[PDB]
Amino acid sequence: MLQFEIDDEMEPLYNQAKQMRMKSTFKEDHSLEHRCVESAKIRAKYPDRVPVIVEKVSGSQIVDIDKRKYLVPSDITVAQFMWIIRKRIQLPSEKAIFLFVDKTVPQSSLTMGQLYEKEKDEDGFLYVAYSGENTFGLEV
Amino acid sequence: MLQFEIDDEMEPLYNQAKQMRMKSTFKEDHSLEHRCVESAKIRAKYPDRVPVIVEKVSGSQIVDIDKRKYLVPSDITVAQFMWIIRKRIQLPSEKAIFLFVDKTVPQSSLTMGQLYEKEKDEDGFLYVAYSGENTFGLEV
Repeated sequence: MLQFEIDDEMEPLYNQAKQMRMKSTFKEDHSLEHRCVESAKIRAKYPDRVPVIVEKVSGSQIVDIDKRKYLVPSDITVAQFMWIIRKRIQLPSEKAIFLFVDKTVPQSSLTMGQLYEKEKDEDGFLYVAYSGENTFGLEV
Repeated sequence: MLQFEIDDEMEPLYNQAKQMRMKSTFKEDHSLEHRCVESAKIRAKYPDRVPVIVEKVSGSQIVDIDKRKYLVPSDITVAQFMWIIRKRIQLPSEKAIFLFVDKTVPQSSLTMGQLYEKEKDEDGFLYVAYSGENTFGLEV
């Protein structure tokens, strides 16, 4: 328009862009149509597997995971899948880990099949975030 | 204007309003100026106490807490304060509890004084949310 201003909405995008040598998410990489087609294929081909996308909570200080797409046996429990993720990122047992579905911590005795049927995304994947504890950069 | 529509922004407010016999938050109850004055008074009068507001994560199925404002000794650790909250809501040890500061889980060996100096609100209080595990209404 006529006036202008340092757009506070854009400033985080500029700051994030300057730190590029891209950790884009599964949803940012693939259209909704493509994700829907893919999850339908997975469910047709592997009826007892739940397609899960695992991503670190944005900004968490825990190490990132090398693999984000998992075809998980439906009878695996939340606790068991948490152990699998812990093994994948090699987080020592003494350090806590947390899984989040819809920004809450799923009860650990639920199966991934239960959680999938109730909490799957519109695109047919179950999205699971993980983090550790936050030290806020303080002396622990 | 000229046109109209069932405002999706307002519909959750209508639905929430119909469930009234009000669980408003500390910030919703008190102006920013009043909160700033009060926390400054607390810090002047009790130099080794951190003023903490404890509130259940919105929508969590865990029981609500009867008391939200705490003047916590600064050398109390996060783990110890979690135990205090657990006692206050009488949550059995077998059920998990989580504390959140700025939407993350604070490291359990930090003191409330450390967490206060780093993560206090602009209004001078430390805001701590708590929840349990989410069963998503499923059979546990």
